[PDB]
Amino acid sequence: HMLRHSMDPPTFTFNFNNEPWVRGRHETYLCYEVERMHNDTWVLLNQRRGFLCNQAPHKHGFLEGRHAELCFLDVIPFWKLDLDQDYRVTCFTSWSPCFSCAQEMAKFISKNKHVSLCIFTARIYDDQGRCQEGLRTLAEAGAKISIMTYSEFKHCWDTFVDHQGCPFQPWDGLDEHSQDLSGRLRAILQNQEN
Ligand SMILES: [Zn+2]
Repeated sequence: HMLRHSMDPPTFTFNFNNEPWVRGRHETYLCYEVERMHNDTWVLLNQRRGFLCNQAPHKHGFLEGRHAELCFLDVIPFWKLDLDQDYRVTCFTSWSPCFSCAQEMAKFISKNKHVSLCIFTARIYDDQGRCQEGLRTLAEAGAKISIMTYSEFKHCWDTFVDHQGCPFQPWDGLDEHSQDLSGRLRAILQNQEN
């Protein structure tokens, strides 16, 4: 006789949500929420939080490491609406996009703003810089990125978690973290000179 579906009892006991960052060393992991628009208006499917890890073989025609970004980019053509309609996508991944994955996406976007991505990410850590190309490209080209800070954090739960008032709490680190993502997102776009 199971208790509640509110994920927490097993993940809590098993370990300590040590769940490292995306693309750890076993398999991807991320949440994504999208909605389909019907004509000049919006529609909300019957789904809260959902996603899928690892991809399957398409037999003679496999795709590359599609990240959350391309993930929805791939769902929209899944419902196969019409044109007069629209798509308001929302991605939830403590991790932001990538130099390339961002491009792929940005295109689909820049090429057709008809899409609206609202990415809510927590923090990213890389040692590139010049590759940021896509980053500022899919971000400006039409993807709305947001740095999920303390407030947006407890909120991130309040978004998909079966408790608009989950018991999660902020740690005296969000500072360094936020700074990193923010200072960056800012930078990459604000092309912070030398
Ligand atoms: Zn990627």
